[PDB]
Amino acid sequence: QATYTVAPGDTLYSIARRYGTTVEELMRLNGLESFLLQPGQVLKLPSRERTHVVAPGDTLFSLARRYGTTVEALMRLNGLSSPEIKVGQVLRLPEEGEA
Ligand SMILES: CC(=O)N[C@@H]1[C@@H](O)[C@H](O[C@@H]2O[C@H](CO)[C@@H](O[C@@H]3O[C@H](CO)[C@@H](O[C@@H]4O[C@H](CO)[C@@H](O[C@@H]5O[C@H](CO)[C@@H](O[C@@H]6O[C@H](CO)[C@@H](O)[C@H](O)[C@H]6NC(C)=O)[C@H](O)[C@H]5NC(C)=O)[C@H](O)[C@H]4NC(C)=O)[C@H](O)[C@H]3NC(C)=O)[C@H](O)[C@H]2NC(C)=O)[C@@H](CO)O[C@@H]1O
Ligand SMILES: CC(=O)N[C@@H]1[C@@H](O)[C@H](O[C@@H]2O[C@H](CO)[C@@H](O[C@@H]3O[C@H](CO)[C@@H](O[C@@H]4O[C@H](CO)[C@@H](O[C@@H]5O[C@H](CO)[C@@H](O[C@@H]6O[C@H](CO)[C@@H](O)[C@H](O)[C@H]6NC(C)=O)[C@H](O)[C@H]5NC(C)=O)[C@H](O)[C@H]4NC(C)=O)[C@H](O)[C@H]3NC(C)=O)[C@H](O)[C@H]2NC(C)=O)[C@@H](CO)O[C@H]1O
Repeated sequence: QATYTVAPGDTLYSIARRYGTTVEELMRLNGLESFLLQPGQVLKLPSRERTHVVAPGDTLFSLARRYGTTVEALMRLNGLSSPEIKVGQVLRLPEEGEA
């Protein structure tokens, strides 16, 4: 069970984007009803997601932001020959140490 300790200025959103998860998942996992956090608060983190099925409207930029990584990592991991992507494509996502 990975955790993250809240620092001044952190929000559920900024933490979610850094770790490649969502506000709703952080709240579900930690039983939160409020966006109010205090420095020192320990938050349980979800496991890294392993794959994403590409949907209409997705782009490598947007998926890099969603999963806390980079276009470059997503391209390398999936052997992509250009920065464009296809509906239905299954993209492998980075592990914690390589995002
Ligand atoms: C490089 C580039 O340009 N990239 C862009 C992408 O960035 C862009 O994606 C969009 O990006 C937007 C900007 O990041 C984003 O908008 C933001 O959305 C989030 C989520 O809805 C908003 O988050 C809320 O922010 C408020 C403050 O504005 C937070 O309130 C603060 O909460 C803290 C923590 O609890 C609290 O601090 C505590 O305060 C008490 C005293 O009251 C103190 O005792 C405690 O010690 C203290 N705690 C700590 C830990 O410090 C603080 O008081 C309040 N503040 C106030 C004033 O009350 C909310 O908690 C927070 N919500 C959540 C759920 O986290 C944020 O405000 C939005 N910013 C803006 C500018 O709108 C977009 O959502 C995002 N969109 C997408 C689709 O991703 C994309 C797309 O355009 O384009 C490029 O890629
Ligand atoms: C038709 C159409 O599609 N139009 C498009 C249009 O929507 C697009 O414009 C964009 O719209 C979106 C969605 O509206 C905008 O995104 C929103 O942005 C705002 C501002 O950043 C966010 O507002 C914050 O919302 C949070 C909740 O999510 C608020 O937090 C809550 O605050 C209340 C009030 O204090 C708290 O209630 C109090 O709670 C205490 C207990 O703590 C209780 O004792 C009190 O009684 C209680 N008080 C009351 C009065 O009830 C409450 O607890 C707290 N919630 C939590 C969980 O802690 C926060 O205060 C809001 N911030 C501000 C500031 O007001 C909003 O979340 C966000 N929504 C989304 C979905 O992101 C977006 O900004 C906007 N963009 C632009 C450019 O305009 C446009 C363009 O995209 O396109 C059109 O087509």
